[PDB]
Amino acid sequence: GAEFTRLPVSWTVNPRDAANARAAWKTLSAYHRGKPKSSRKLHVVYVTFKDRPALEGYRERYDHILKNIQAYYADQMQANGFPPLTFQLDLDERGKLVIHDAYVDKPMSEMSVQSSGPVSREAARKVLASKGIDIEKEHVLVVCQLPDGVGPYYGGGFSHQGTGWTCDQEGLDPASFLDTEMVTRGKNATIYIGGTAHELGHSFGLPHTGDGWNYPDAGASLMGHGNSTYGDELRHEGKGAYLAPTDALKLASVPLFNGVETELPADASFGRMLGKYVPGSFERLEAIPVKDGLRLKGRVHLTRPAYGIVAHLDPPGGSDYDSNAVGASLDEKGEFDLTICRPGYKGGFIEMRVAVLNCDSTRSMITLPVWMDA
Amino acid sequence: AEFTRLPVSWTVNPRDAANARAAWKTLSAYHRGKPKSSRKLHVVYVTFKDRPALEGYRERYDHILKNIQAYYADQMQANGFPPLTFQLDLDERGKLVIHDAYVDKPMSEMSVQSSGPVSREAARKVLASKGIDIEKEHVLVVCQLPDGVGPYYGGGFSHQGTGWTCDQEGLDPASFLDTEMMVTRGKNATIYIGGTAHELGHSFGLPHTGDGWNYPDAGASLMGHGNSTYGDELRHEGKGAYLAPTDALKLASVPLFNGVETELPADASFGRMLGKYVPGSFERLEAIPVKDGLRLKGRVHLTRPAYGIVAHLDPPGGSDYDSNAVGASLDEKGEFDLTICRPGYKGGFIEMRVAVLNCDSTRSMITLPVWMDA
Amino acid sequence: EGAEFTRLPVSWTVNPRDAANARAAWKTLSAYHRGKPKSSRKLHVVYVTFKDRPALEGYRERYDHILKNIQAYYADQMQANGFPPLTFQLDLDERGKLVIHDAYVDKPMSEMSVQSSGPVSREAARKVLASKGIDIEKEHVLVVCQLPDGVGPYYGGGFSHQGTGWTCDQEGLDPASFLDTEMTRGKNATIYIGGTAHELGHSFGLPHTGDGWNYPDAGASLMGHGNSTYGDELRHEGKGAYLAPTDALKLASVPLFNGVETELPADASFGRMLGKYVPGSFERLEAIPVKDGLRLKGRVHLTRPAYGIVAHLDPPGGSDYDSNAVGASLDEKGEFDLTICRPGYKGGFIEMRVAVLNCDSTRSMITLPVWMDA
Amino acid sequence: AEFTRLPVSWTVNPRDAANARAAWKTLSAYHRGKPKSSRKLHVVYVTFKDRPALEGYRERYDHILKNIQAYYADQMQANGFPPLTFQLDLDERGKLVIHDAYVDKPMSEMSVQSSGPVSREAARKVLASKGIDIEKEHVLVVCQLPDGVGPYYGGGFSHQGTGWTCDQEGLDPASFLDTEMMVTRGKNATIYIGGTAHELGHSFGLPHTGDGWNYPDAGASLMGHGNSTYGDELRHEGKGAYLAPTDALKLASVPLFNGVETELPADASFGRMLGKYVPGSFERLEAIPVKDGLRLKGRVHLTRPAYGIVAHLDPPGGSDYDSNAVGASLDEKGEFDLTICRPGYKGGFIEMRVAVLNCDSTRSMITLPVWMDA
Ligand SMILES: [Ca+2]
Ligand SMILES: [Ca+2]
Ligand SMILES: [Ca+2]
Ligand SMILES: [Ca+2]
Ligand code: NA
Ligand code: NA
Ligand code: NA
Ligand code: NA
Ligand code: NA
Ligand code: NA
Ligand code: NA
Ligand code: NA
Ligand code: NA
Ligand code: NA
Ligand code: NA
Ligand code: NA
Ligand SMILES: [Zn+2]
Ligand SMILES: [Zn+2]
Ligand SMILES: [Zn+2]
Ligand SMILES: [Zn+2]
Repeated sequence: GAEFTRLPVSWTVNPRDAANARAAWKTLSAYHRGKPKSSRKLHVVYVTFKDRPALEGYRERYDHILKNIQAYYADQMQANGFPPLTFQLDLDERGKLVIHDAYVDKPMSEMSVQSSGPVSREAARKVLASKGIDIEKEHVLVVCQLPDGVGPYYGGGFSHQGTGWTCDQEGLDPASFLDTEMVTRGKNATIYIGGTAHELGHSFGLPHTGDGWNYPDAGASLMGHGNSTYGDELRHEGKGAYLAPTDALKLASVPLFNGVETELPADASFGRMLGKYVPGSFERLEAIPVKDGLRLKGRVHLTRPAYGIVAHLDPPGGSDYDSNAVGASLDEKGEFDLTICRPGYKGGFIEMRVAVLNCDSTRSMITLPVWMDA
Repeated sequence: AEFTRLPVSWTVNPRDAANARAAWKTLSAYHRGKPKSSRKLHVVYVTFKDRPALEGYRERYDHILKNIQAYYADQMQANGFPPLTFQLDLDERGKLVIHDAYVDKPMSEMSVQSSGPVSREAARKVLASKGIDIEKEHVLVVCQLPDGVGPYYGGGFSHQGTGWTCDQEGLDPASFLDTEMMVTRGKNATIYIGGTAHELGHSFGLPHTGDGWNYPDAGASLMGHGNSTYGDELRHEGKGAYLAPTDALKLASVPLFNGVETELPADASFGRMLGKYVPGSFERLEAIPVKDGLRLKGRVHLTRPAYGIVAHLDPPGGSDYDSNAVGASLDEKGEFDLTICRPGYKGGFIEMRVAVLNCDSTRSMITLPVWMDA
Repeated sequence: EGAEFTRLPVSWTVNPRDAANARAAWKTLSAYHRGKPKSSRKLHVVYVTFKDRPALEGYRERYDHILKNIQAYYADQMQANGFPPLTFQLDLDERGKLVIHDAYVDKPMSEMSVQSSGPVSREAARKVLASKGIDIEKEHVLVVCQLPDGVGPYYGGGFSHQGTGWTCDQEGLDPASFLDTEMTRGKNATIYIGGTAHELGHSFGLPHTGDGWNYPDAGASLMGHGNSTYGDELRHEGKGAYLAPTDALKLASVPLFNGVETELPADASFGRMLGKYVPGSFERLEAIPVKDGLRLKGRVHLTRPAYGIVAHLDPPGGSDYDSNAVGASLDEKGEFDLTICRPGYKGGFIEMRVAVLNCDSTRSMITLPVWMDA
Repeated sequence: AEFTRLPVSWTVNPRDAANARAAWKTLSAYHRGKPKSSRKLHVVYVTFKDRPALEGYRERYDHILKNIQAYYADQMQANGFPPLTFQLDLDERGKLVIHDAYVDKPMSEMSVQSSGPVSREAARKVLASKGIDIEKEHVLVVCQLPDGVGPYYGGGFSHQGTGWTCDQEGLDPASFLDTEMMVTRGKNATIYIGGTAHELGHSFGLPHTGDGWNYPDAGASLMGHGNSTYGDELRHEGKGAYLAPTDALKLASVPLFNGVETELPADASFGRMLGKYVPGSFERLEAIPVKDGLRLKGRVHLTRPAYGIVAHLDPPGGSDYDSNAVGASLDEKGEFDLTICRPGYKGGFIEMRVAVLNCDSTRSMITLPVWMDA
């Protein structure tokens, strides 16, 4: 992996999470029996503008960037107990990343942070459509040749479609992760390449999941603030970013990751959190208090095959960045049993989200208002 | 007997009477030292340009209002509370005071959509002339309008509400005994006076509560379809309308009923169901399945003094008319334990609403999606 | 022709402005369809029997008549509106007769309810259709149930690219009965076959559109209360059911109707009304009062190709059954100009919905609160 | 001068002053015959187990509260209104009355999530000791807590509100002049006292209103980011903070400011923006595009007396901090005419909020999606 500065795995999964991943993968693998295989890829578009020509080495640099994130997701999913699942890239005969070029005949003065997303997305749609790729049904990364004050840094999508936006900078490459010269030059690469890994997670349907007591020496959760520590373990003794078991549970049912072209149900709907959702119900639901935590057990009514369940604790304020999450697998009857803790929590009230993970890639969510103390 | 006082045609289950006594003890402790209320249910009679008042309306609605007043008093007592009910504004002869309001529009200039707002505005002006603010009181607005033009509606909460009805020739609770045909004349009075008693319940903040397995021989729940059986026990062979124990629990914290002028909290807000609501939370919540039922137990976190909790089971479709409810009291720590059943239910999915009753007249509600079978 | 399935006549004449709108909308849609794949979609039919509920006699021939009657109706009504005779295609065998998939549910009627018959029959339809390679989650389907009233489902729900309609069979139900004045009854056949045509409109994404001043002698709008007058002509002074021009405009972008397999955008989302929606905006928007009406003109900002616009006037109460609608086409710049009236309206307040019709089958909707008088 | 009174460092545009004069004439007629208000903004100082009161807090917060009081008065007057501001509870010496409350919890048992509710509960009990109901008054809760634990928040509406802030050693408006470092001491005092003035605006029901093209040399709008420039004149660092004309219009109907005890209507409800709202409707509404702007004119249907109207332009993202607003008065028929601009805007889509200001202190709001260019 050294050619694209492959990141190491700087954490060890808890045995309960590894057992959850193996059971979820067994349930998903049975569901995948007999279904068509997926040929989906994460496509990359580079968008230039009238006074904004392409930056040097962008084809080689983004071959390194995408392959670094690709290997990262692969290595992190494996560290969680899944196979090394990750998105595939469109590669040329030499194994280098295919990059679609798009140009927008507008000067930067006619652009804004509000319009750079839609304008670059339309440009990406046109060039991708010319090669038979529908941006409305695929996962795409849109790279903009724009500066921070105008260009977009955003990610949004779900299991069957998503778009991520980023901006290129001169010499941006994962090889800079080791450079401690000059705010440092590794931290700069950490911010933007880690941000892209984070925004791509959103395009796969992942919300925010912050750090939790069960992983104090694992680095920062990628979907929390791990976008600021991605690859920082290669300099100055840092802890890096790890993919939370709950996020690995969610990605396991994404066709782009599991290589199986499952079909979405007609009632799959957007919700307040990222992803697509369907109605669910409980035959049994129990929230039992413990010291600085909660034991959540019950029985999901299986209207459809489902493989797992994810509980989030979310203090009021600060969006979902300060949340922590715990995963669990569902047996053949839909029963689950997990404990989620917040040691030393003094906020009293806290929001609990409960998300059932369906094999058809949708989710079912309920929200419960909980009081927690010692 | 002068206003044809209705009998009490049902017996409360012992557990519900014990809940009412425990709830009344909690409310009485909360009421210690608070100012007493002088609130009344005010009555306005609205005429229109070509629509003069019907004969005997002052005597007839003196009978109607005292009949509904005595019913609520008798039903609250049958539930285990004191005979709580709304007070009336009476003149020196002990007769109901009725404010006359006039709308300078012919009946042809009216509609079912505008009759409500227009008559309410006319009621505001006449009530303001006597120093009574319609925006902070409970009022019954009687319109001299025929069916299909006039309003029959009720809406409000614990500290304000308005009920709308239309007068008809000879409408009097004495007609409950009349078996002559006009639908007989007793059934007609049952429909209209029962509708007023039902819609007045809405003005107090009550949603719909249909009939339940725990009361098969009590008549029809007033807030279900008991508006069509109110007072029908006085003829033929009918079971009348009874005030559901869960509705009695909610009304006990209404100042108009308990005679105590408590203050509403600043965050009291309207919701999907009638009434005003504030946030709540649970320290423990358990929904345990039983045959054709569910046991709901847990511990409410008491951010404020609270006296009871009401669970509703509501099959999809048909609004909340087909719901059934079970009440329970809260101890000093917020603990509750109830069981709610739906015998023979084959619908599978059923909605469960859980409403904590706060002493400050607000409620805290959650909704859970539940699967139920045998 | 069409006498074999008792083809209905066209008992109304479109207003010239609406036919001109339809032609402009079809020109815009036709340009958008250039180069897009052709559609092979069909309206599939499933017949579900139960343990003590065997199939009724002649159901294969009767529903060949029923489905072909509704098919010819939509074709004739779309043509009467100024479009080509657009309609759904059916799956026919070598003899040209309707294909009906047989499904059996091994459950007695005592194991059914009005809440579960819908979902249970859908699951049975899913299993049998999958056996023939038909995914119920990506097609329009009619599920015919061998269940009686009060237990069986009568429902329609869906959008442009998927939908399901539910109905129940009754002995001898056939469109030939439209002429029968005995008692079977003609009104009986009108109600059930008209309900199916109406509910199929829901499955295509249509909400309710009641009758309007601009069509007083056209019969009852199918999506209003026309389900109760469908085919009531050919029986004495009946005026039938007509397809509102606004409903014809909406169906013209449905692949099942226009035969073009357009792709839905990723952000297509469900809303408060039936159909799928995307964000939109206006460059200019003017609501000018007229006597008992409103002039609505402006300029839609074209984020995507759009062909038409539909305005709804909806008095409060009574759901959207009492609404009236007016259509208008969009020029190449997004300009529109329409007038919508409600003569003699006395409600004062009225809700106005404005829905831009996109060529990709989605819509964009805003709601405005309007006061209207003479 | 004793409390370092701020100057007026901006001049209102003539059209806005005429709007204020017209709005105040309309409000004054509505106030005729209504009872006078004796409301005051009460101040509570909350200490904790290991957090004793800081030195001189009574004199320092007498200076802080009178400074904000004089600020609102001078700014309301500079806007064209009378010098409206909140009244304070003063002792015999004319010094601010500060209620002392104690929380029996060490700082280690506190958090940013609980500091608000816990200190609010402590303030409720002590204010109740003097007959002041926190649920029906405006209160400022000053906490003896450090940053990261203590609360800085404001929330409320016209008839009730609560502001939260934290005390710091030596915090006094006299520090506005100090240019020594701590990052200077005037900037520190500006942030904390400006935050309090800003959060108190939220407690009065004001959302965010950022800066606009019509006031480029007036400083920063208080309800935008003016909390960070409050008092910047007194040390020649910048132009300070000014009260936007749209905010002055909203505050003019607040009893705490106008001294008239008007009654809130029963249907006053919270919404997505701060304040309480009632339904409204338009007889005419026109949004006419101009170069880099929009002309908004029409006729509000007056269901109740209304005095003004406020338009917000809000680009997507960044919350409402980057919005700009324009005010306009309503004549006796509800007619209004304003123009709101965003020069050089390149984002295309922009959100427009339209808020009718009712004399009973509530508002009526609609939201329109607008496309804007040159
Ligand atoms: Ca949070
Ligand atoms: Ca129901
Ligand atoms: Ca309606
Ligand atoms: Ca914004
Ligand atoms: Na390691
Ligand atoms: Na640059
Ligand atoms: Na570093
Ligand atoms: Na970034
Ligand atoms: Na009459
Ligand atoms: Na009877
Ligand atoms: Na059991
Ligand atoms: Na019949
Ligand atoms: Na007939
Ligand atoms: Na959706
Ligand atoms: Na919508
Ligand atoms: Na601050
Ligand atoms: Zn993020
Ligand atoms: Zn009702
Ligand atoms: Zn319908
Ligand atoms: Zn703020």
